[PDB]
Amino acid sequence: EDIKVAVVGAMSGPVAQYGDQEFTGAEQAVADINAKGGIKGNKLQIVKYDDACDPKQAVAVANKVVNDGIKYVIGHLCSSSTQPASDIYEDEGILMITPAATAPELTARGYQLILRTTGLDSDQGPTAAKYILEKVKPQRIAIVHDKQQYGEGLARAVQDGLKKGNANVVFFDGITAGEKDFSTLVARLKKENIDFVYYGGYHPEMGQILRQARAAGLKTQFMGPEGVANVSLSNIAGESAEGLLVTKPKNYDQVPANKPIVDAIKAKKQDPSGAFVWTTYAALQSLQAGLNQSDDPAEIAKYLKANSVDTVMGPLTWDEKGDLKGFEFGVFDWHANGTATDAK
Ligand SMILES: CC[C@H](C)[C@H](N)C(=O)O
Repeated sequence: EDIKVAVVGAMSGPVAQYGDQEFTGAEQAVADINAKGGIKGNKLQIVKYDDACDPKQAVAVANKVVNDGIKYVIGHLCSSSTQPASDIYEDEGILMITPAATAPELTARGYQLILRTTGLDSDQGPTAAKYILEKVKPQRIAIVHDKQQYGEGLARAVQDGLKKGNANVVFFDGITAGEKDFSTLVARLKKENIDFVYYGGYHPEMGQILRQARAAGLKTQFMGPEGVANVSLSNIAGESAEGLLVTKPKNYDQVPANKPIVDAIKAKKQDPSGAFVWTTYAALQSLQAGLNQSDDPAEIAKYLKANSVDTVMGPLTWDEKGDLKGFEFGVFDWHANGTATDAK
């Protein structure tokens, strides 16, 4: 009979866009897998859970998944939501594969049932720093973040890499997620003649910062991580998004072999351009490879760590703590278009 797989992410709230990408990828992977026969004739079925990328709700969802008897979780997306949920999953023998959480701490605590189909900010942060030091070469930098594990973690990593390269960081400070009035920020950037800003956070905040900065006549060059590289950023900022530098996973939707998946998704009037469509599809493929060997969570995790799995992201390989080996974030130019081109 049917095999239940929880797909957990932000299906509502300020960053619902992340959940949209996730579900789109999950839905297509499950349809593709079941069309080919499922797991030895057994069909896979997705059970959608909304954690709104809110830590307290992610904890409620984790407990509900356990109580619903589901043993495999594709998900949770935000780092600060994924980590407390992983504590429950590890304690309850539930396999958890996140297609989007990037904070290093998630996998630095000895957990055996946690894996990822995305990279680490201990790689994403230095990639940004290096690019700024080698290609951008700005004169007066400011680093802003939203005080959350993800954003503040990247902000600190970039600050450390810039300090190490003798860059002039004029200020480092956080703002509150949810904030829409960035007038004092814009004024400080203007007053202190800041030509470059790295923002560690998500698209709702980045979008407003960009609009207001441009409305105030600022020519400052901004840069942000993959949490900012999506169509919702472009919809919020409009023309203020052109010029934005971002670090993000490769454009898997442009890999020729993936075209059928792209066409199938477009065919449903869904967006196949978001990175989490692909990291999530890949997570389902990883779960598929393991379910073909065993239905036990620890055996699946052990199997995946000992064997590569071919996916829409290419062949994935994991280390003993559950991280992808050799994953790389690229640096791109984002456009009001909602598209990304490799930065020079
Ligand atoms: C959707 C994931 C977000 C963008 C970020 N990578 C995090 O770990 O919170």
